[PDB]
Amino acid sequence: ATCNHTVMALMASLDAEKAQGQKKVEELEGEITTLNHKLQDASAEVERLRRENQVLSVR
Amino acid sequence: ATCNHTVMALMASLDAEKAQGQKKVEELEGEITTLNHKLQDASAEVERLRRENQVLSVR
Ligand SMILES: [Cl-]
Ligand code: NA
Repeated sequence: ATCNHTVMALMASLDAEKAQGQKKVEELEGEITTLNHKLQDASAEVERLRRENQVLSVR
Repeated sequence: ATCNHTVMALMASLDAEKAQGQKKVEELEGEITTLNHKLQDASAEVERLRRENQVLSVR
């Protein structure tokens, strides 16, 4: 009986541990996706600001 | 005996998950911390290009 009970609880533990983990991984990928967009925007604003700095140096 | 076999497997499993889990979060936290210094810098390259622009605008 003690063994049976322990199997039950571990199985529930392993599920819970997987759920909790996949939840956090996703939300970290979230952050990562968002940062990727932001880096992408500020890299174009640099590309732009830069290009127009050049047309500016011309006249 | 089957139950013992199974409890061992489950206990070793639970440990593996937590470990794989800890490891994937670390790697993600490292990509984040990385993508915050890429954004940190591009986001300054702008505010100087923004200044260089302004002195250049009034010739
Ligand atoms: Cl398993
Ligand atoms: Na499983």
